[PDB]
Amino acid sequence: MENFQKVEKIGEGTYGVVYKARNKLTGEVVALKKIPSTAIREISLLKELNHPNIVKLLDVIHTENKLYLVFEFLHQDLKKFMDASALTGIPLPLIKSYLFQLLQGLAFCHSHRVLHRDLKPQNLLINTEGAIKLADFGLVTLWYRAPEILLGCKYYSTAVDIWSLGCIFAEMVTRRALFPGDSEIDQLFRIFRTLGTPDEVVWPGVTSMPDYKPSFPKWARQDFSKVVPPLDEDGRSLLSQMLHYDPNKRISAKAALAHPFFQDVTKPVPHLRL
Ligand SMILES: C[C@@]1(O)/C(=C2/C(=O)Nc3ccc(S(=O)(=O)N4CCC(O)CC4)cc32)Nc2ccccc21
Repeated sequence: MENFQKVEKIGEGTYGVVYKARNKLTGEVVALKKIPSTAIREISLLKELNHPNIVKLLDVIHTENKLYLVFEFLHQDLKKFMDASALTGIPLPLIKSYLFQLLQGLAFCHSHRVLHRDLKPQNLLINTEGAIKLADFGLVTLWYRAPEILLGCKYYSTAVDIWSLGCIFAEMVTRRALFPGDSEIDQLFRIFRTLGTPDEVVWPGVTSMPDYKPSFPKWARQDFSKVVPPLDEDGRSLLSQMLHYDPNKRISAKAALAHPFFQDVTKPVPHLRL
């Protein structure tokens, strides 16, 4: 801990306040987060989960009951990037690239049976080189929460990350959150008002979901042409497949990387204001 020099607070977090700090020894600029034997074993495992599209968990410093997560440092997050683009919007090639990289990150994690669980634009860090990385692998915002989690499912799968990335994908195209709920029922209902109240037809087993209510209003689905305009048919197809109620039928990241949409994928660089 005495190996670091906090240069300034750069954000916070459901766990802790993240600082920017240079390694007094190596000069290495990092993102210093200041946050249970299992909550140490688990977080140290991630240390071995290295992929280009996953922010690097350089180290973990549990000192004097104070936990510190020394992370690699990226200058900007997606939320502030999307904010800095609300007027023009992020170009489609950058949107495509990003989705593609995150999906490669997710594919890597998912292959290792590790889920993020809390995918948000603020956990997606970008750099001037054009990459995007999955920060803070999730150990107060429901906008991007998959419906199985809202319906009380306790053993939700990797498919939840996909739904979030779907919602995030939509938000980058639309410059507006897809399902901004202020409560869990409002979150669920907004999803309902768009994708149609789920039922045994489109989602076998939904009716047995812990928090499922036979009394849920019955909203009819709406076309994605109205959901994510002006996203082309390729993207809307991928989105709908990422936003499928039935988790089992929800497309995987691995499969998503092979969607015709990613045919013309490139690696454009953003124009960061640092
Ligand atoms: C997200 C971050 O705080 C940040 C971090 C970084 O470079 N590596 C990190 C690794 C993890 C997290 S976090 O996803 O654990 N976290 C804290 C910030 C919050 O808004 C979301 C959750 C923050 C950062 N750099 C910058 C720079 C400008 C905006 C936000 C940030």
